[PDB]
Amino acid sequence: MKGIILSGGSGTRLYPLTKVVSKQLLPVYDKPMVYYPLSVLMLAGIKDILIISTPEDTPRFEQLLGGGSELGISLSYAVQSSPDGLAQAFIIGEEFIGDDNVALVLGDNIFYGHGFTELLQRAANRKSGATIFGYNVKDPQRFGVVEFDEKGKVISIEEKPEEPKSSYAVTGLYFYDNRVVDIAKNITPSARGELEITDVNKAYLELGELHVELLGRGFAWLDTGTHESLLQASQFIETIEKRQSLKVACLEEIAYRMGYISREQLIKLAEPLMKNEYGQYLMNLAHRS
Ligand SMILES: Cc1cn([C@H]2C[C@H](O)[C@@H](CO)O2)c(=O)[nH]c1=O
Ligand SMILES: Cc1cn([C@H]2C[C@H](O)[C@@H](CO)O2)c(=O)[nH]c1=O
Ligand SMILES: O=P(O)(O)O[C@H]1O[C@H](CO)[C@@H](O)[C@H](O)[C@H]1O
Repeated sequence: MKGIILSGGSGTRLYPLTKVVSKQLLPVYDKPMVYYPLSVLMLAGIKDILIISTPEDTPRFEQLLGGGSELGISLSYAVQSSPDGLAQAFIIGEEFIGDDNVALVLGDNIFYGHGFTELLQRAANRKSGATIFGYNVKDPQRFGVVEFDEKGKVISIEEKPEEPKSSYAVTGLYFYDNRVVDIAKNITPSARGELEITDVNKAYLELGELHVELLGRGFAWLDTGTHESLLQASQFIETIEKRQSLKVACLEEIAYRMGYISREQLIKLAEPLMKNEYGQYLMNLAHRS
Protein backbone atom coordinates (compact mmCIF):
# COMPACT_ATOMS: atom_id res chain seq x y z
CA MET A 1 0.00 0.00 0.00
CA LYS A 2 1.20 3.46 -0.66
CA GLY A 3 0.73 6.60 1.33
CA ILE A 4 0.43 10.30 0.73
CA ILE A 5 1.16 13.16 3.15
CA LEU A 6 -0.70 16.34 2.16
CA SER A 7 1.75 18.89 3.49
CA GLY A 8 0.89 22.14 1.65
CA GLY A 9 -1.76 24.79 2.36
CA SER A 10 -1.52 28.52 3.14
CA GLY A 11 -1.39 28.25 6.94
CA THR A 12 -3.07 31.68 6.94
CA ARG A 13 -4.14 31.43 10.56
CA LEU A 14 -0.54 30.93 11.68
CA TYR A 15 0.72 34.17 10.10
CA PRO A 16 3.47 35.40 10.46
CA LEU A 17 4.94 31.97 11.22
CA THR A 18 3.97 30.83 7.77
CA LYS A 19 5.32 33.80 5.86
CA VAL A 20 8.61 31.85 5.12
CA VAL A 21 8.29 28.40 6.82
CA SER A 22 5.66 25.75 5.86
CA LYS A 23 3.18 25.12 8.70
CA GLN A 24 4.37 21.53 8.43
CA LEU A 25 7.97 22.58 9.04
CA LEU A 26 7.05 24.30 12.33
CA PRO A 27 7.99 22.54 15.58
CA VAL A 28 5.77 20.20 17.48
CA TYR A 29 7.87 20.25 20.68
CA ASP A 30 11.21 19.07 19.38
CA LYS A 31 10.48 17.72 15.86
CA PRO A 32 9.26 19.27 12.64
CA MET A 33 5.49 18.84 12.38
CA VAL A 34 5.69 16.58 9.34
CA TYR A 35 7.55 13.92 11.38
CA TYR A 36 4.31 13.10 13.12
CA PRO A 37 2.06 12.17 10.12
CA LEU A 38 5.08 10.49 8.45
CA SER A 39 5.58 8.34 11.56
CA VAL A 40 1.88 7.28 11.33
CA LEU A 41 2.28 6.00 7.73
CA MET A 42 5.52 4.21 8.71
CA LEU A 43 3.85 2.56 11.70
CA ALA A 44 1.02 1.37 9.42
CA GLY A 45 3.63 -0.59 7.42
CA ILE A 46 3.63 1.91 4.53
CA LYS A 47 7.07 2.25 2.88
CA ASP A 48 6.31 4.01 -0.41
CA ILE A 49 5.18 7.55 0.34
CA LEU A 50 4.46 10.72 -1.66
CA ILE A 51 4.77 14.11 0.07
CA ILE A 52 2.75 16.87 -1.56
CA SER A 53 3.40 20.54 -0.83
CA THR A 54 3.36 24.02 -2.39
CA PRO A 55 5.77 25.03 -5.14
CA GLU A 56 8.00 26.84 -2.62
CA ASP A 57 7.82 24.39 0.23
CA THR A 58 8.17 21.05 -1.54
CA PRO A 59 11.94 21.45 -1.96
CA ARG A 60 12.19 22.25 1.77
CA PHE A 61 10.58 18.97 2.65
CA GLU A 62 12.94 17.09 0.33
CA GLN A 63 15.87 18.84 2.02
CA LEU A 64 14.58 17.61 5.42
CA LEU A 65 13.65 14.02 4.60
CA GLY A 66 15.48 13.18 1.37
CA GLY A 67 14.50 10.13 -0.66
CA GLY A 68 13.96 7.91 2.34
CA SER A 69 16.83 5.45 2.02
CA GLU A 70 18.10 6.39 5.53
CA LEU A 71 14.73 5.21 6.86
CA GLY A 72 14.52 2.08 4.69
CA ILE A 73 11.61 3.68 2.81
CA SER A 74 10.87 5.51 -0.47
CA LEU A 75 9.89 9.12 -0.34
CA SER A 76 8.84 11.05 -3.44
CA TYR A 77 7.61 14.60 -3.86
CA ALA A 78 5.00 16.47 -5.85
CA VAL A 79 3.75 20.01 -6.09
CA GLN A 80 0.21 21.24 -5.53
CA SER A 81 0.03 24.56 -7.37
CA SER A 82 -2.84 25.89 -5.25
CA PRO A 83 -4.50 24.52 -2.06
CA ASP A 84 -7.69 23.57 -3.85
CA GLY A 85 -8.77 20.66 -1.65
CA LEU A 86 -7.71 17.46 0.07
CA ALA A 87 -9.13 15.36 -2.75
CA GLN A 88 -6.49 16.85 -5.06
CA ALA A 89 -4.01 14.58 -3.38
CA PHE A 90 -5.29 11.68 -5.49
CA ILE A 91 -5.25 13.70 -8.70
CA ILE A 92 -1.70 14.95 -8.21
CA GLY A 93 -0.78 11.47 -6.92
CA GLU A 94 -2.48 9.47 -9.71
CA GLU A 95 0.73 8.30 -11.36
CA PHE A 96 2.29 7.58 -7.99
CA ILE A 97 -0.72 5.51 -6.80
CA GLY A 98 -0.92 3.40 -9.96
CA ASP A 99 -3.17 0.43 -9.30
CA ASP A 100 -2.51 0.27 -5.57
CA ASN A 101 -4.54 1.06 -2.48
CA VAL A 102 -3.42 4.26 -0.75
CA ALA A 103 -3.65 6.02 2.63
CA LEU A 104 -3.80 9.77 3.06
CA VAL A 105 -2.61 11.64 6.12
CA LEU A 106 -2.91 15.40 6.69
CA GLY A 107 0.29 17.27 7.48
CA ASP A 108 -1.02 19.20 10.49
CA ASN A 109 -2.61 16.26 12.37
CA ILE A 110 -1.03 14.71 15.45
CA PHE A 111 -2.25 11.23 16.46
CA TYR A 112 -1.07 9.48 19.67
CA GLY A 113 -2.43 6.74 21.83
CA HIS A 114 -2.33 3.18 22.99
CA GLY A 115 -3.64 0.60 20.56
CA PHE A 116 -2.99 2.80 17.56
CA THR A 117 -0.57 0.59 15.62
CA GLU A 118 -3.12 -2.26 15.67
CA LEU A 119 -5.82 -0.08 14.22
CA LEU A 120 -3.39 1.24 11.58
CA GLN A 121 -2.22 -2.16 10.53
CA ARG A 122 -5.83 -3.36 10.34
CA ALA A 123 -6.84 -0.44 8.14
CA ALA A 124 -3.78 -0.91 5.97
CA ASN A 125 -4.59 -4.51 5.38
CA ARG A 126 -8.26 -3.97 4.48
CA LYS A 127 -8.38 -4.49 0.75
CA SER A 128 -11.80 -2.91 -0.03
CA GLY A 129 -13.66 0.29 0.74
CA ALA A 130 -12.63 3.49 2.63
CA THR A 131 -11.66 3.51 6.33
CA ILE A 132 -11.98 6.74 8.31
CA PHE A 133 -11.22 7.39 11.96
CA GLY A 134 -13.71 9.21 14.16
CA TYR A 135 -12.86 11.07 17.35
CA ASN A 136 -15.11 12.80 19.89
CA VAL A 137 -14.48 16.58 19.90
CA LYS A 138 -15.74 19.71 21.53
CA ASP A 139 -16.51 21.65 18.39
CA PRO A 140 -17.60 19.17 15.74
CA GLN A 141 -18.82 21.90 13.37
CA ARG A 142 -15.11 22.68 12.67
CA PHE A 143 -14.56 19.29 11.04
CA GLY A 144 -16.02 16.57 8.85
CA VAL A 145 -18.57 14.89 11.11
CA VAL A 146 -19.50 11.20 11.02
CA GLU A 147 -22.82 9.91 12.34
CA PHE A 148 -22.97 6.17 13.07
CA ASP A 149 -25.58 3.65 14.39
CA GLU A 150 -25.40 1.14 17.24
CA LYS A 151 -23.25 -1.33 15.27
CA GLY A 152 -20.77 1.40 14.12
CA LYS A 153 -22.36 1.55 10.69
CA VAL A 154 -22.05 4.95 9.06
CA ILE A 155 -25.31 6.81 8.60
CA SER A 156 -24.03 10.19 7.42
CA ILE A 157 -20.91 12.27 6.84
CA GLU A 158 -20.95 16.05 6.45
CA GLU A 159 -18.25 18.72 6.14
CA LYS A 160 -18.49 21.47 8.81
CA PRO A 161 -22.26 21.04 9.43
CA GLU A 162 -23.99 23.99 11.11
CA GLU A 163 -26.03 21.41 13.06
CA PRO A 164 -23.66 18.45 13.63
CA LYS A 165 -25.40 15.02 13.78
CA SER A 166 -22.83 13.71 16.26
CA SER A 167 -19.78 14.86 18.25
CA TYR A 168 -17.43 12.71 16.13
CA ALA A 169 -14.90 14.49 13.89
CA VAL A 170 -13.51 12.62 10.88
CA THR A 171 -9.83 12.93 11.58
CA GLY A 172 -7.11 13.50 8.97
CA LEU A 173 -6.15 9.86 8.29
CA TYR A 174 -7.89 7.91 5.51
CA PHE A 175 -7.34 4.51 3.91
CA TYR A 176 -8.70 3.85 0.42
CA ASP A 177 -8.77 1.18 -2.21
CA ASN A 178 -7.76 2.11 -5.74
CA ARG A 179 -11.27 3.45 -6.59
CA VAL A 180 -10.36 6.68 -4.85
CA VAL A 181 -8.50 8.13 -7.87
CA ASP A 182 -11.55 7.98 -10.17
CA ILE A 183 -13.78 9.17 -7.35
CA ALA A 184 -11.55 12.24 -6.75
CA LYS A 185 -11.70 13.04 -10.48
CA ASN A 186 -15.47 13.09 -10.38
CA ILE A 187 -16.20 15.35 -7.45
CA THR A 188 -16.62 19.13 -7.77
CA PRO A 189 -15.69 22.07 -5.56
CA SER A 190 -17.73 22.80 -2.46
CA ALA A 191 -18.89 26.28 -1.24
CA ARG A 192 -15.35 26.65 0.24
CA GLY A 193 -14.03 26.16 -3.32
CA GLU A 194 -12.34 22.92 -2.30
CA LEU A 195 -12.44 19.37 -3.67
CA GLU A 196 -13.45 17.94 -0.32
CA ILE A 197 -12.29 14.68 1.22
CA THR A 198 -15.75 14.56 2.67
CA ASP A 199 -17.08 14.17 -0.88
CA VAL A 200 -14.65 11.31 -1.54
CA ASN A 201 -15.99 9.68 1.59
CA LYS A 202 -19.64 10.33 0.56
CA ALA A 203 -18.94 8.41 -2.69
CA TYR A 204 -17.90 5.42 -0.67
CA LEU A 205 -20.88 5.86 1.66
CA GLU A 206 -23.24 5.75 -1.34
CA LEU A 207 -21.79 2.30 -2.08
CA GLY A 208 -22.13 1.18 1.54
CA GLU A 209 -18.38 0.94 1.71
CA LEU A 210 -17.36 3.71 4.12
CA HIS A 211 -16.06 2.09 7.30
CA VAL A 212 -15.37 4.03 10.52
CA GLU A 213 -12.96 3.06 13.26
CA LEU A 214 -13.50 4.82 16.52
CA LEU A 215 -10.54 6.43 18.21
CA GLY A 216 -11.79 6.44 21.83
CA ARG A 217 -11.37 9.19 24.52
CA GLY A 218 -8.08 7.80 25.81
CA PHE A 219 -6.57 8.61 22.43
CA ALA A 220 -5.11 12.05 21.60
CA TRP A 221 -5.92 13.72 18.30
CA LEU A 222 -4.74 17.24 18.00
CA ASP A 223 -4.13 19.69 15.23
CA THR A 224 -1.90 22.56 14.93
CA GLY A 225 -4.19 24.93 13.05
CA THR A 226 -3.89 27.90 15.48
CA HIS A 227 -1.07 29.44 17.50
CA GLU A 228 -2.79 28.36 20.67
CA SER A 229 -3.38 24.78 19.43
CA LEU A 230 0.20 24.43 18.09
CA LEU A 231 1.63 25.42 21.48
CA GLN A 232 -0.84 23.06 23.21
CA ALA A 233 0.29 20.11 21.01
CA SER A 234 3.91 20.92 21.75
CA GLN A 235 3.23 20.87 25.46
CA PHE A 236 1.38 17.57 25.19
CA ILE A 237 4.29 15.82 23.44
CA GLU A 238 6.73 17.39 25.90
CA THR A 239 4.75 15.88 28.80
CA ILE A 240 4.69 12.42 27.24
CA GLU A 241 8.38 12.44 26.46
CA LYS A 242 9.55 13.90 29.77
CA ARG A 243 8.05 11.11 31.75
CA GLN A 244 9.16 8.21 29.55
CA SER A 245 12.42 7.04 28.20
CA LEU A 246 10.69 6.74 24.77
CA LYS A 247 10.12 9.38 22.02
CA VAL A 248 7.05 10.13 19.86
CA ALA A 249 7.59 10.16 16.05
CA CYS A 250 11.33 9.46 16.16
CA LEU A 251 11.52 8.36 12.47
CA GLU A 252 14.83 6.54 12.73
CA GLU A 253 13.65 4.59 15.76
CA ILE A 254 10.48 3.60 13.89
CA ALA A 255 12.46 2.54 10.79
CA TYR A 256 14.46 0.26 13.08
CA ARG A 257 11.45 -1.07 15.02
CA MET A 258 9.49 -1.76 11.81
CA GLY A 259 12.53 -3.62 10.43
CA TYR A 260 13.00 -1.19 7.54
CA ILE A 261 16.64 -0.64 8.69
CA SER A 262 19.17 -2.76 10.55
CA ARG A 263 20.97 -2.17 13.89
CA GLU A 264 24.12 -1.30 11.89
CA GLN A 265 22.24 1.12 9.71
CA LEU A 266 20.82 2.77 12.87
CA ILE A 267 24.30 3.17 14.36
CA LYS A 268 25.38 4.92 11.18
CA LEU A 269 22.45 7.36 11.50
CA ALA A 270 23.27 7.98 15.18
CA GLU A 271 27.00 8.79 14.57
CA PRO A 272 26.64 12.34 12.99
CA LEU A 273 24.00 13.10 15.63
CA MET A 274 25.99 12.10 18.76
CA LYS A 275 26.60 15.82 19.24
CA ASN A 276 22.96 15.98 20.37
CA GLU A 277 20.49 14.14 22.57
CA TYR A 278 18.50 12.87 19.61
CA GLY A 279 21.54 10.97 18.26
CA GLN A 280 22.33 9.78 21.72
CA TYR A 281 18.81 8.32 21.95
CA LEU A 282 19.22 6.51 18.60
CA MET A 283 22.65 5.08 19.67
CA ASN A 284 21.26 3.88 22.95
CA LEU A 285 18.44 2.12 21.11
CA ALA A 286 20.77 0.47 18.57
CA HIS A 287 22.83 -1.05 21.40
CA ARG A 288 19.83 -2.31 23.39
CA SER A 289 18.99 -6.04 23.27
C1 LIG B 1 -7.08 22.22 1.65
C2 LIG B 1 -5.65 21.79 1.64
C3 LIG B 1 -5.03 21.39 2.82
N1 LIG B 1 -3.74 21.03 2.78
C4 LIG B 1 -3.10 20.53 4.03
C5 LIG B 1 -2.60 21.57 5.00
C6 LIG B 1 -2.95 20.98 6.37
O1 LIG B 1 -1.89 20.06 6.72
C7 LIG B 1 -4.23 20.19 6.08
C8 LIG B 1 -5.45 21.11 6.21
O2 LIG B 1 -6.60 20.31 6.56
O3 LIG B 1 -4.14 19.78 4.70
C9 LIG B 1 -3.07 20.99 1.63
O4 LIG B 1 -1.91 20.66 1.64
N2 LIG B 1 -3.67 21.26 0.44
C10 LIG B 1 -4.93 21.67 0.44
O5 LIG B 1 -5.52 21.86 -0.65
C1 LIG C 1 6.53 1.81 18.56
C2 LIG C 1 6.36 3.32 18.38
C3 LIG C 1 5.10 3.86 18.62
N1 LIG C 1 4.91 5.21 18.44
C4 LIG C 1 3.62 5.80 18.82
C5 LIG C 1 2.42 5.25 18.03
C6 LIG C 1 1.28 5.34 19.05
O1 LIG C 1 0.72 6.67 19.00
C7 LIG C 1 1.97 5.19 20.42
C8 LIG C 1 1.79 3.78 20.95
O2 LIG C 1 2.24 2.81 20.00
O3 LIG C 1 3.35 5.45 20.22
C9 LIG C 1 5.92 6.00 18.08
O4 LIG C 1 5.73 7.25 17.91
N2 LIG C 1 7.14 5.50 17.86
C10 LIG C 1 7.39 4.18 18.01
O5 LIG C 1 8.55 3.80 17.84
O1 LIG D 1 -8.90 21.61 8.97
P1 LIG D 1 -9.65 21.66 7.57
O2 LIG D 1 -8.72 21.66 6.40
O3 LIG D 1 -10.75 22.79 7.70
O4 LIG D 1 -10.58 20.29 7.60
C1 LIG D 1 -9.94 19.10 7.02
O5 LIG D 1 -9.25 18.37 8.04
C2 LIG D 1 -10.12 17.97 9.09
C3 LIG D 1 -9.18 17.09 9.99
O6 LIG D 1 -8.05 17.87 10.47
C4 LIG D 1 -11.29 17.09 8.66
O7 LIG D 1 -12.16 16.89 9.81
C5 LIG D 1 -12.03 17.83 7.53
O8 LIG D 1 -12.99 16.96 7.03
C6 LIG D 1 -11.01 18.17 6.45
O9 LIG D 1 -11.71 18.89 5.35
